[PDB]
Amino acid sequence: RHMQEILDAILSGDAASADYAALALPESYRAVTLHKGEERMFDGLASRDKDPRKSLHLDDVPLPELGPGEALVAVMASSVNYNTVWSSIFEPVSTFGFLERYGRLSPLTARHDLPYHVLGSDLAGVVLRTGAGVNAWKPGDEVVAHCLSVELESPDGHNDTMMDPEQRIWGFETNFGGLAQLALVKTNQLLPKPKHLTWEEAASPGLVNSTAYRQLVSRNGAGLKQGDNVLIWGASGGLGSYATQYALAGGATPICVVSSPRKADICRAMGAEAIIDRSAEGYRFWKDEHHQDPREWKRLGGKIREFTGGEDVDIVFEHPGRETFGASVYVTRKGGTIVTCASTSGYMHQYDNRYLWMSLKRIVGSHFANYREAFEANRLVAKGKIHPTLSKVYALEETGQAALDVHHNKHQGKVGVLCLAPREGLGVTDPELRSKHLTKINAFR
Amino acid sequence: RHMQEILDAILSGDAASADYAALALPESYRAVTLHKGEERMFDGLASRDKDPRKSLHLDDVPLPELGPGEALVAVMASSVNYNTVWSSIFEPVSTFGFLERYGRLSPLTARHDLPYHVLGSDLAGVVLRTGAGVNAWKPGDEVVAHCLSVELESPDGHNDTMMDPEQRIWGFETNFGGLAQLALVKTNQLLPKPKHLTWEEAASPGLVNSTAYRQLVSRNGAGLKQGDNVLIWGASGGLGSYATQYALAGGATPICVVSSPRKADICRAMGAEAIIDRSAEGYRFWKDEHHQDPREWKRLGGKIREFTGGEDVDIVFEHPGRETFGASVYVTRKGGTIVTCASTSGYMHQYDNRYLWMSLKRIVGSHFANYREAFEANRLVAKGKIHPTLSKVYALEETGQAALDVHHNKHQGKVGVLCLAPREGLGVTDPELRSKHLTKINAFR
Amino acid sequence: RHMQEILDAILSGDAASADYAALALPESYRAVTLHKGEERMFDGLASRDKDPRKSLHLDDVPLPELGPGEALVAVMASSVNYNTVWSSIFEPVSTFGFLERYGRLSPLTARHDLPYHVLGSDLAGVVLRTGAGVNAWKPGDEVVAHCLSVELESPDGHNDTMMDPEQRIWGFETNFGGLAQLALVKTNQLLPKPKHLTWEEAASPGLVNSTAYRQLVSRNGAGLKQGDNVLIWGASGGLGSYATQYALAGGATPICVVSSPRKADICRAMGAEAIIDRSAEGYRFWKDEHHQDPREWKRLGGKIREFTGGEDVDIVFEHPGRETFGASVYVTRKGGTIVTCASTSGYMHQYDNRYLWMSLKRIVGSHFANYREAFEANRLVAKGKIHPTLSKVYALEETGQAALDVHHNKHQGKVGVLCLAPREGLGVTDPELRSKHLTKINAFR
Amino acid sequence: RHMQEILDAILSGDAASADYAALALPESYRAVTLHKGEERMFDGLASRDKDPRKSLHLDDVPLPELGPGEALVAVMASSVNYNTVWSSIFEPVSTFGFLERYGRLSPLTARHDLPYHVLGSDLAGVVLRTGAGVNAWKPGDEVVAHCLSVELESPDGHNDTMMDPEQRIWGFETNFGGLAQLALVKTNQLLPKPKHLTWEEAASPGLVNSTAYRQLVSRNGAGLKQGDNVLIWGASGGLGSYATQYALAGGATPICVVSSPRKADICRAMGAEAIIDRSAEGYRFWKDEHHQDPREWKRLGGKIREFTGGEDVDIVFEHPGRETFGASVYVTRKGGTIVTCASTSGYMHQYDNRYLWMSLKRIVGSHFANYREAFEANRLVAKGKIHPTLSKVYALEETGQAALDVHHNKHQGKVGVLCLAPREGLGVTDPELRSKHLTKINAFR
Ligand SMILES: NC(=O)C1=CN([C@@H]2O[C@@H](COP(=O)(O)OP(=O)(O)OC[C@H]3O[C@@H](n4cnc5c(N)ncnc54)[C@H](OP(=O)(O)O)[C@@H]3O)[C@H](O)[C@@H]2O)C=CC1
Ligand SMILES: NC(=O)C1=CN([C@@H]2O[C@@H](COP(=O)(O)OP(=O)(O)OC[C@H]3O[C@@H](n4cnc5c(N)ncnc54)[C@H](OP(=O)(O)O)[C@@H]3O)[C@H](O)[C@@H]2O)C=CC1
Ligand SMILES: NC(=O)C1=CN([C@@H]2O[C@@H](COP(=O)(O)OP(=O)(O)OC[C@H]3O[C@@H](n4cnc5c(N)ncnc54)[C@H](OP(=O)(O)O)[C@@H]3O)[C@H](O)[C@@H]2O)C=CC1
Ligand SMILES: NC(=O)C1=CN([C@@H]2O[C@@H](COP(=O)(O)OP(=O)(O)OC[C@H]3O[C@@H](n4cnc5c(N)ncnc54)[C@H](OP(=O)(O)O)[C@@H]3O)[C@H](O)[C@@H]2O)C=CC1
Repeated sequence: RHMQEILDAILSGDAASADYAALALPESYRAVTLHKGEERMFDGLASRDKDPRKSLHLDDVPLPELGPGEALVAVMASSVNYNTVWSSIFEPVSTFGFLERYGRLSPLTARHDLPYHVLGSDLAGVVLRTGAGVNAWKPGDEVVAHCLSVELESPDGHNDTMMDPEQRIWGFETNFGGLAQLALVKTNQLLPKPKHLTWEEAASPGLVNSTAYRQLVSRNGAGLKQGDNVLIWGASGGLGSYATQYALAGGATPICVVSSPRKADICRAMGAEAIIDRSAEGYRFWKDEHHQDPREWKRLGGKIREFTGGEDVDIVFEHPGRETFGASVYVTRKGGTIVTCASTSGYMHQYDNRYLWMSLKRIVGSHFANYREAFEANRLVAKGKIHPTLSKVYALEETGQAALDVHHNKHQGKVGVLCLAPREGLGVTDPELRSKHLTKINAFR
Repeated sequence: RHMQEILDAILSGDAASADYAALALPESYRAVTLHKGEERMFDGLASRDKDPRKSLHLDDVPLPELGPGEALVAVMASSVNYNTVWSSIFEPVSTFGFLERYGRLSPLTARHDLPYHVLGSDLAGVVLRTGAGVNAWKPGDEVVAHCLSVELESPDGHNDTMMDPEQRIWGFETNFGGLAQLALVKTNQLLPKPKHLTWEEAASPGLVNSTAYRQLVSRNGAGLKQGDNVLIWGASGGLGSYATQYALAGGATPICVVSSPRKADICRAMGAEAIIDRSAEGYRFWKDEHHQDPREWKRLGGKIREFTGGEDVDIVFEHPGRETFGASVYVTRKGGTIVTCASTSGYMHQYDNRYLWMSLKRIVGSHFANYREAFEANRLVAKGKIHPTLSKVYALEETGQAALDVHHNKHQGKVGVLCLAPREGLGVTDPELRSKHLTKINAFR
Repeated sequence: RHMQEILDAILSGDAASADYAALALPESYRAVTLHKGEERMFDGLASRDKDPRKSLHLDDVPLPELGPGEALVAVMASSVNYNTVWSSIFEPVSTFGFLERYGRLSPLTARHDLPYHVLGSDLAGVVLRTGAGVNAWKPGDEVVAHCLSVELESPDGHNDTMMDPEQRIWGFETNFGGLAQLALVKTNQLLPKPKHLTWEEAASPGLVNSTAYRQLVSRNGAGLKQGDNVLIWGASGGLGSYATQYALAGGATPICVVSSPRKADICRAMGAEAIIDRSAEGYRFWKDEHHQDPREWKRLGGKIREFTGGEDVDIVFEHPGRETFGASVYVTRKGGTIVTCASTSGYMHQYDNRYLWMSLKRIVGSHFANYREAFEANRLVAKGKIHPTLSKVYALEETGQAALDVHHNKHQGKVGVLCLAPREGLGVTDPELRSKHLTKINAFR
Repeated sequence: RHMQEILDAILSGDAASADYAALALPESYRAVTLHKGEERMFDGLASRDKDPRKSLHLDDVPLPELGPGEALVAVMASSVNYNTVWSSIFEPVSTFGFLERYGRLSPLTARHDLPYHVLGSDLAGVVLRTGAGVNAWKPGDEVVAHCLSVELESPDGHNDTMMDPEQRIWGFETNFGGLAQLALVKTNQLLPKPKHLTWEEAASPGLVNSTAYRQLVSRNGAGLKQGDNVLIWGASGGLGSYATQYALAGGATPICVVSSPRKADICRAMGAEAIIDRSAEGYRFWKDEHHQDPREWKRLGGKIREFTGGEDVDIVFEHPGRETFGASVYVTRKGGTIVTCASTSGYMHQYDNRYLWMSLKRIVGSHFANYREAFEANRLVAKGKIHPTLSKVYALEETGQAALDVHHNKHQGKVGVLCLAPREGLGVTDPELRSKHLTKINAFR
């Protein structure tokens, strides 16, 4: 096959850029999709009964016609994140309503409104053909993908593309995701693949890594500096693990909170010492449904002061929202910043404002990451200061159980999946760098 | 009485520094105070029936001993602030708690832990005597005073004195307040008296104006900018009256929220066009005790777009708190700031975090201002760009009446208090500069 | 003649979008042109004997093809910026330098290097057709176009598009600039055309006014706040005419620097009072080619303190470069900001670093404005807050004389140029708003 | 002797705060002092020839009266700075000249108006007596000192105490410095002693460490973040050594410039990989006394890139000044920061402003450090993330010889001076944390 010929080119390790420019398009590429008719076959099932292995079809799909500022990507590996499972489960709504309302933009965007939806918001691969006006990416380049597609027509997002109102998540709100052998992205979603990682490790950190980078490291978020103390609220989790790594490498002290010594172990494995087991310590910040227990804030406060010897956290890395958020405002040191990018336990937060104004704290909402923030996060991955958190890797044919595993926190870390890659372990090109931190790269395994 | 010999020296106009330095110190002075035999007199009862007239006393108290870095000041006039209302009704907790808890600590701070507490967080007057090490001021100096008391012994407040862990509010978290004939003040709260205002006018702005300056104008606050749209709650009130002015003088367009049509015309007198009488529109942002009404939020946003031309506010000047805060978060422009220095209607804020993280908004805590911001605020008053909003003056014997006027929303500007000044109209040493801005000066009548 | 149809359809007052969409395009258009033939045929003599009239050509150049994300705009009027001065003057190097070898990249960047260069970096006109991918802008939309041009596939520009390494400047560092009949722009350069202004008025602020806004008003620049003092060099000129408006409207104090009592009195007209004439005081900041005299800085510092009653300027709006920059750093208040967007008198700046590091000042380089800043500056104009500063108006044929008058300082604010607009005075569709500020709108003529 | 009991108290351990309070103060203490009658012995002679061994007296001296907000310190160890070297030298001005009229200030200040000047601006010792009002420190606390004295009577330094006009460096512009066995300092000069260092090591970080901290790390300085690239000039020197450690502890990449292989290796022992021998590469940034050689700027930029792999530096840690500044401004990344602190080779800076405004770079001036920056800089030392750069220790008797060594660059790191301490190596109360950093602590061996 032609599909075969390209894989051999990637695997050769000697295919020049022009070699790639010479490989022919296959008319089809297998894909993990959803079919527009199977929407309601799932309405009325709980936290687990709606199931992803049923609505996930492995289709042979026609190749999209590319246009300006876009790249066809041969996908070695991708992943299954939260939006992937949710779409596979048609939560919250049906992603075909995204594809159709996003089809009202232009004829090129109409390409996305199709009977099927190719899922996938991550990507590690080789670019094959680039569209009109592309200059920055030659065929043959090893890439990962930032999953924020911005159109950038309104002026809003020209001092921060995260402000741009037409922001879409590639593979979730547009089509041609990465859970597939071929893919189409905007070249301003492409990032240089780190040479010391596997294909599967390379596309693992993804949105969750850049999201924590902007929230913790960038000046749009809390502007971590060396010496800061930072409370991190789900440290072994996706967001928290990378947020832990950034604290350590930025020169700061993570304080990691967890709900099992299994989770506590992964933070030690990453470099953390100061770890709180919120379940071991019996924290009940809400005495009921409507009222909080301010002594439960104070109890965590003093527990924090144990690992630090008196100081409070300059920064709280928030995301559980409703349950944690009262305490996280309380515990923050005077003039400190609470930064939020999610509200998993409930989006209606309640806090004691006295603690905000009298102590001059600030809550700063954060969301995803712009391309420059996504770049610098991927950069820190590429330089060896931040590490992928892969745990299980699947094969393309079994993306269902890939997404039922994530559907029930079956793993502690990320779930990658080989696409064109025949087996795991390929991709490296800087084995030295890889051997310097092998110890931590596969910590979540 | 040595006190009348002090007042007569002010009223002369030619008493120089050597004359105040020679004048004899009284042994007692008249002061409004709370007693620690009355500290729970109001307990178990509706916050509203809690009458300030039943808790405030006219007393004679002995002169305090002056420590290093302090000015003893003969107070011509002071003002009623909302923090005096709260002292007067022992909410949210009595002020004798932190009088004791900063009292017998260092011996010097032990001078404040008295059975009585004189209030008054503004003053305008003449320096009587200075403690050791004072160089910037001398007896006879004409002075107004802000209410920040910082020890500045900690490292923490040396990049912004507000972060001093021991920053107090003078006359509220400390004794020897300015609702009184003499006040005991750190020299680093002193600022020169605006020579065109009267005694009671000049004592009007210092607390509230400074706060609104840090909150709105400062880079430590919302860092407003010309052309911003700014939602200003309680826009005729204390903070509102200077906040509106800062939005106006800054080239911003305010949307002034008021509770009354007559008070909707002081804003137009002030220069504002965008006025929302919240009692007229009848917002019920809270459905019950525990549930807000997001459609009342949206109705508020609709009325703002009415004025701005479909634009959401860059900045919301918050201070109503609980009742208002949900709405405040909703209508704020994407990337906008919710800057809060208070919680009048309740400090247990609740809000939809989804509008904050996903729209990249910020809730910035504010609290008074550092000496630099107070200097800058008063400097603006002195230049005739910002103007006092004095509406009524009471006498030191009727201070408890005034506190009631503002406890209930009875009066909505700034209500003054004569201390040693026996009439109004005393104080102007710059008649011509006062002749230019008289109409705005007398705008709050 | 096709060009007539367009101008006729524009000149009417009911031309629908489908009117402009059906209209036929001319095979060519009149345009002001530097010739790469005359590259070094004026190389050797001083650039003043290089009168701009000799190098600028009026050529009937053909239409380039309308590329994606681009718009073909019929241009009623442009303006002269002195980035056209040393376009014509060919200094420090010819514009064809960073034009010619930018083709081997993408073929669509190659259209820009011809043997000719259409200059001009302002525009008021009407869009003809839109490139691929463009939804926001429709034929018949009346638009101004600021001159920021960014490809934005590099990630560096995604926190602010002006950190794009491919940020060029249309008409100065690209082809097909505003001094023509039609213009080829990126649609992300298009802004609402203020509807109360004429074609020529609406075209004048674009460049200088965005630069000034970003340089002085945005946090990316000086960050003006109310009460600042602001030394504005060239307050009369194209940059200064907006800076002065920003100082006054943001509530700060401008100290205006001019070289003619005529330009003083128009500054006084705009509302300023603290005015200095660098002809009259006779400032020699340089004793010779290589040395300065702090006696003269001090004397400049002296005069400034006359106006402000003892206060040094927080902000210096710099741009004359080497002759003033040394004086500008000395004069600025401690903790203050010298912000700089060019170097008219020469780019090798010389300053005494003691005044910088010991006084905590900062020098901030500014360049143009990202789209958001361009939209905020144009929004203020449109809102009637900032006014255009048109001086003279020329027809396109006499652009060389326009550039010569500015290149000699024989001018005041902005020199306009008619392109398609047969006569001055056309374009106004809000005479109500127009007739409210006409005295300040025509202040400069 | 009274002094031996104090020493004995300290060397014992044991001595509780009570016993330190009970111990008897000496009538006098031994000290190094300048004599008011000697300001002119080194008149007309080369600075190299001027000899502190003749100027520096070893006098027994009465201790001053203990003022408010002041602490009496038994200094175990001190250091010698360039500020100290110039004092011994009577350069630039006579340091007695400053005492005589800062004495003329308050009667408190007047205590420094002596015919002798105890020099010494770094401190390692034990608090003996507190003055009035002190709450943070008690008799027996182990302290180092920040050498900045601020009055703070002015509001200018209440947003950052470096803006306080009446600011002095203790032991240079105040008397009772730390080259003595007792020293008198304000309480807000005091920092806790890193428990793992010896007395002379804990006195070596001092002003150069905190200056580097504020210039690089603080948001008053460059605000470095992890992943940043930083050109550090003189990276083996005082500023540069600490600047290098700050780049490495915060997860950035220092690019160290040095002028010999023997210093290049010191940088490697500190942790630096990228190092540039200035004099090996032979950079002649100045063709002569007036013109620069920009292709030497370019060659510096080329070598930096070879280290970063293509990336220009986000931050240049400047301080050499005229010789280096053109290159510093040239090679910094688009949108990055030159942070300058001093100008050793010359304060008359010259640079091409084209690269400043067009690439949106900023020159930020920084001076010393406020107390919060000094606390945080000291604290990172205590964390064991920053280490002191001591290379040689003298006894108090040899302070004159020590002063010549630094005056003749006889050493690379800092020259400690034992004061009360008998031998080297005393003072470590945390041997385990010392063990884990030992080779880095002694890396200036
Ligand atoms: N990644 C991104 O870019 C963005 C993600 N989001 C949100 O991310 C998802 C949230 O999961 P994500 O962080 O990405 O990865 P995870 O699936 O690993 O998140 C699980 C973590 O959340 C913590 N947690 C959950 N509930 C609580 C609680 N009641 N109290 C304390 N901690 C709690 C848990 O910590 P513990 O071990 O202590 O139980 C757990 O480790 C949302 O679906 C949404 O997408 C939002 C914006 C951006
Ligand atoms: N943190 C700090 O440093 C400082 C904080 N403050 C705070 O400001 C106080 C506000 O009062 P102040 O500015 O002194 O002068 P006022 O009391 O006169 O103004 C408060 C205004 O807020 C409006 N308001 C009251 N209740 C509500 C409500 N439930 N919803 C919406 N708006 C309401 C009212 O105006 P209307 O009814 O007409 O709309 C009232 O005028 C806060 O309580 C707090 O004390 C003040 C100074 C400093
Ligand atoms: N970085 C960028 O992207 C942009 C920069 N610019 C700026 O344009 C120039 C400002 O001029 P512009 O607004 O375009 O129109 P002008 O060139 O006409 O205005 C320049 C003003 O600078 C005044 N000036 C003051 N001192 C000197 C001096 N020592 N030597 C020469 N002129 C002096 C001039 O006369 P007078 O004394 O009467 O005031 C003149 O009015 C700046 O140099 C800069 O290029 C403009 C747009 C964009
Ligand atoms: N009156 C004066 O002379 C002035 C002195 N200064 C000083 O600046 C600060 C320097 O601090 P500090 O680090 O402790 O001094 P150090 O003695 O510890 O070393 C400073 C480093 O500066 C480097 N350096 C010296 N000259 C040059 C040059 N021409 N180009 C590049 N690098 C150079 C050298 O590094 P290497 O040789 O290895 O490359 C030298 O080691 C001082 O605090 C002081 O204020 C500042 C302004 C004026």
